Amino acid sequence: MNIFEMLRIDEGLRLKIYKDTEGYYTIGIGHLLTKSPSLNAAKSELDKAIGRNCNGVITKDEAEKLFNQDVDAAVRGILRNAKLKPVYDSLDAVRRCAAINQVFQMGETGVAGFTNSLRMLQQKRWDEAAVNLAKSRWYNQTPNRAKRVITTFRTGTWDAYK
Ligand SMILES: Oc1cccc(Cl)c1
Ligand SMILES: [Cl-]
Ligand SMILES: [Cl-]
Repeated sequence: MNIFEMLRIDEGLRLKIYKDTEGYYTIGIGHLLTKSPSLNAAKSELDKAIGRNCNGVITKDEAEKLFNQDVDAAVRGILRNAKLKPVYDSLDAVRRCAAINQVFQMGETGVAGFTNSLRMLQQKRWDEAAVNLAKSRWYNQTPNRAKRVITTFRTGTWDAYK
């Protein structure tokens, strides 16, 4: 198991513009296109991102390409954050995959409000962090996925992904 397989499991793969759990235009492997409600805005964004007139549809390779760049950006976004980096570097390899997944899902922004949980994770108080992490809009909005990530951080193993 690795980050790609793990997020591929959590985000699915769609080759046509779709709305995500929050109602926003997205495509491929969880790639957010825009928060605007204008489908035309979304198609534009898509064309800009792919480099061609897509008409709301992309290829698997196109989707995989967007994904790579997105994982990359996420990690990099972590390492660039001063509040984040130190937490991330204190963790082992599995748990680091769980940090990337949350950031990929919510942005470095969404994640900045987890301060308390971040501290517990840095302190390696797993069970405590897991409880703190559940007390959030994120777990209440996408519980099944939040569960798998939380278990991941709690255990340091890939069991929730089987
Ligand atoms: O979202 C998270 C959670 C833990 C560590 C980092 Cl770096 C990010
Ligand atoms: Cl792009
Ligand atoms: Cl879910």
